[PDB]
Amino acid sequence: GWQFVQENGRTYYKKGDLKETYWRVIDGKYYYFDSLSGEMVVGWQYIPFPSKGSTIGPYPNGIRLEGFPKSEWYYFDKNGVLQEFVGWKTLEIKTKDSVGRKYGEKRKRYYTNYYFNQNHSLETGWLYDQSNWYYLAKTEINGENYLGGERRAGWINDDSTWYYLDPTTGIMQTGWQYLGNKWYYLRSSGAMATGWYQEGTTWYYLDHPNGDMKTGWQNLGNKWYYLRSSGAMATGWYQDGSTWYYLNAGNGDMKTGWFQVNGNWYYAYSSGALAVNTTVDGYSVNYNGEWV
Amino acid sequence: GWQFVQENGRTYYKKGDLKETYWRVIDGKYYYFDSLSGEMVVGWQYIPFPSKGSTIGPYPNGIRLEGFPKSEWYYFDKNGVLQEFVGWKTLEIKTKDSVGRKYGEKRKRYYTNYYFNQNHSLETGWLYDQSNWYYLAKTEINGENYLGGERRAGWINDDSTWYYLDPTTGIMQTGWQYLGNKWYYLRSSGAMATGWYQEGTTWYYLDHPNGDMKTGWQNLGNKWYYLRSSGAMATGWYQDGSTWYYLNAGNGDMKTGWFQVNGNWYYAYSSGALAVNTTVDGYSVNYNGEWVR
Ligand SMILES: C[N+](C)(C)CCO
Ligand SMILES: C[N+](C)(C)CCO
Ligand SMILES: C[N+](C)(C)CCO
Ligand SMILES: C[N+](C)(C)CCO
Ligand SMILES: C[N+](C)(C)CCO
Ligand SMILES: C[N+](C)(C)CCO
Ligand SMILES: C[N+](C)(C)CCO
Ligand SMILES: C[N+](C)(C)CCO
Ligand SMILES: C[N+](C)(C)CCO
Ligand SMILES: C[N+](C)(C)CCO
Ligand SMILES: C[N+](C)(C)CCO
Ligand SMILES: C[N+](C)(C)CCO
Ligand SMILES: C[N+](C)(C)CCO
Ligand SMILES: C[N+](C)(C)CCO
Repeated sequence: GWQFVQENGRTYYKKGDLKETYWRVIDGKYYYFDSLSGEMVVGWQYIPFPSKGSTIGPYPNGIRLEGFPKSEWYYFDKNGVLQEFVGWKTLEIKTKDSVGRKYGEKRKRYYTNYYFNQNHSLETGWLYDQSNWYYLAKTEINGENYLGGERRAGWINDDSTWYYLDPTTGIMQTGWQYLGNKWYYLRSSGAMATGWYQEGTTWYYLDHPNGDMKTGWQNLGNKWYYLRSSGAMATGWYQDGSTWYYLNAGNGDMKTGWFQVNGNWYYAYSSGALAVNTTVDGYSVNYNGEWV
Repeated sequence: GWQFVQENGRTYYKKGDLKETYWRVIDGKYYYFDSLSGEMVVGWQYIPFPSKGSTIGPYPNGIRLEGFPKSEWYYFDKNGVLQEFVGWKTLEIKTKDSVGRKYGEKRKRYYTNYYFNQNHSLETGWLYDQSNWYYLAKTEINGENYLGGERRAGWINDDSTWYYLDPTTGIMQTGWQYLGNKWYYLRSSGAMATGWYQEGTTWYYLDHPNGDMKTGWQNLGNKWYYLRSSGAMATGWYQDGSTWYYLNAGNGDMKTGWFQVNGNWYYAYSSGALAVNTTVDGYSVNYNGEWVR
């Protein structure tokens, strides 16, 4: 008869000398035994999902499968029972000490949030739940890292695109966000915008690649723009000190040389500053920079 | 005839209505005038190089050749004279206020190090000089950025590889370096190593991609290794307190299950701990963990 056997501090499932390895259902509960030694596993594990005839029985004699199940993160209690969790869970963090351990091995505790799918393994990557997006860490097991599933907070970079997850809820943010004394615009997909952004009729410039909203004079594509303190791109006449500048009515680019506004001709030097009360090119201009 | 003319504080170079634009040699010295307005430039400028028939004369029959010369960083004196610098120079930092100004425009100065090539523009990127490598800032003019040429210091990422430049001198460092409480190995080309690195017979492991040297137990490439406190990879029998582990003699990877060393069989549990004075899968092992046949 199949039975649990305690040997050398470890637990095995044996019938005679015959050892179970991989998954087995025992009294309706799921257990898992190390592929090589049969040692029963406890706590966090990154192991093959149960797949008939390779990682869970029956193993009918004869013809072999090629291939092998992908691994997933599962959580087993201190006695080896697979915890069949489904929602959000608060559980211990995954470290060298808390991952891949066997019953009877010699073990401050920290916690975070994880989300279990219907098959009782961890979700990783983007998750839509209760009308919001969340980001759960991608699995990376290397060196001292045992990452995978942890609900993330703050900035994340997915496929070279930046997203912000609220640190308190894990919820992916959209819209204008104020962070580290600066403004960012997250598109309705959550994606951090860079470059020119139009909201209603107002234009904004978000740093490429940093995303932060620019204010003041910006040289962009070899043109000068003035962005107001609010980030809004200025158009028309703008007075900086006692100096006047003209920014193109539609596009916002600063004019230099001779230009006409309301059937008047004005002249701006290379700096963009309006020539006033003087002569330029033989043409007098008045106190309003009108050609007179 | 051709002459400098002042109006509205600005300087132009004109013959009647005709205004010089771009580059011109005047009494053996080089000046440059804004392409649109003819205003003479001063200070730092990022502008096309003098290319005969395009941006410097002669222009036979007034014709300008097609296309447009590559732009470079030049330094003009306050009187418009191009400063024909070569080699290292300490000059004001490049900002909004200090780049692209024209003679007659109204502007604690901050200074930094630059290197001029033989054609009197800034060198950017890798420079070998005085038997050392230096990294000069790549050109990036956009928004508020007017970068290019500045001698860089500290960690820099160039084309996917990290290099470290001394903070005081800018000299590219090589070899083992203890920086911010971690060891890094910089290869003889200066490139920061990641992954396994062998010096002599000892192996070391440097974090990929951050470069810091690892110590302790590390799970790498689906095997366990023990890196001593010097970073050197342990091989053979290793004792931690009571527990014994066997690390593959050459490769260093920890054994589990049954293995053979010096014609004796040994067994390690899944943790790597050697089984001793016990029975394992029906086999007897002695106090040395040796299988007793
Ligand atoms: C909504 N998101 C962009 C966050 C998911 C994309 O796959
Ligand atoms: C959000 N980024 C990380 C893009 C910049 C933040 O400062
Ligand atoms: C862009 N801000 C959020 C800075 C202002 C108005 O929306
Ligand atoms: C250059 N902007 C994008 C600011 C305006 C275009 O219409
Ligand atoms: C504006 N200018 C005076 C140069 C010409 C107008 O037609
Ligand atoms: C930036 N400009 C010189 C172009 C305008 C005001 O300072
Ligand atoms: C300079 N302008 C005449 C254009 C504006 C005066 O208020
Ligand atoms: C610093 N080096 C030139 C030697 C390396 C790569 O460019
Ligand atoms: C820049 N490195 C990646 C080497 C480490 C910085 O802290
Ligand atoms: C420089 N060594 C790598 C020899 C020791 C570092 O800790
Ligand atoms: C895995 N190591 C790189 C240390 C051993 C190879 O020979
Ligand atoms: C090496 N041993 C015989 C001890 C193990 C066989 O499975
Ligand atoms: C060999 N291991 C890392 C698995 C044991 C450390 O204590
Ligand atoms: C001699 N070994 C190193 C085999 C282990 C002894 O307990």
